[PDB]
Amino acid sequence: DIWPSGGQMTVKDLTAKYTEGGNAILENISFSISPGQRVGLLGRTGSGKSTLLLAFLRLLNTEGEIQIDGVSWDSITLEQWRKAFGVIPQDVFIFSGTFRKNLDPNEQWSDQEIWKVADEVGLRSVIEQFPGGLDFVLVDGGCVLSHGHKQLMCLARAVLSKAKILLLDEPSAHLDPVTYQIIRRTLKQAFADCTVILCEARIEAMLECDQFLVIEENKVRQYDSIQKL
Ligand SMILES: Nc1ncnc2c1ncn2[C@@H]1O[C@H](COP(=O)(O)OP(=O)(O)OP(=O)(O)O)[C@@H](O)[C@H]1O
Ligand SMILES: [Mg+2]
Repeated sequence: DIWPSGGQMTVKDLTAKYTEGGNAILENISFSISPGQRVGLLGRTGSGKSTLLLAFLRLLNTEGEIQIDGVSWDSITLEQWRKAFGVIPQDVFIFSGTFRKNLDPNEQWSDQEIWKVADEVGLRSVIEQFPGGLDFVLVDGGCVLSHGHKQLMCLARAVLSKAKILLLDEPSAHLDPVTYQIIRRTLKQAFADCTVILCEARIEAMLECDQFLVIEENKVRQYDSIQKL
């Protein structure tokens, strides 16, 4: 009895735009996703791959209904909706606090449960080099941390918040290969039964997906197999 529970996603007549009365990048988009399913979102450049991820996070002017595990996005807080998602890549917002608060903002885990997730995402050697380890306060954003380590923190932060839908926007080209490998390893351990929406521009970068979505013109066509995509 928790939310999000499985990662089932249902989109119905979704229309996204960047300004009030602007051009509809996506119009009347509707599909559905099974819990824990690896979904590949295919689309050429400028087709609207990034726009669909921004529409999921209510970061644009969106009309239509999206629901996760039966819970509509009109039925919870905006902050509680985005917490169900894990977003990579992104401009990582580092809290003005310790490594612990940045990894466990809600203070729901012990330092043993945090260090184990930190070891999986490859942040073990990055935290141990600071005096106090998890108690090292991160100030001025996270300037002491690399850009790739910030995304590992965002990845580890998503695991500790128990997100069920992981959004990946062209990780094969817009992430360091080391970072992509660590995420793919997380998808077989902590994120083993979580929904992953893989957005790429070439089919070769989304072979391991069970289902596929193609952004043809301003529509989204659905395919349940790679055979004749
Ligand atoms: N701030 C923005 N404001 C208005 N329109 C935008 C904005 N960002 C993207 N778009 C428009 O929305 C369309 C698709 O945008 P989007 O960036 O999501 O496609 P994309 O698949 O991510 O392409 P790419 O990643 O190669 O840049 C484009 O026609 C683009 O002009
Ligand atoms: Mg993009």
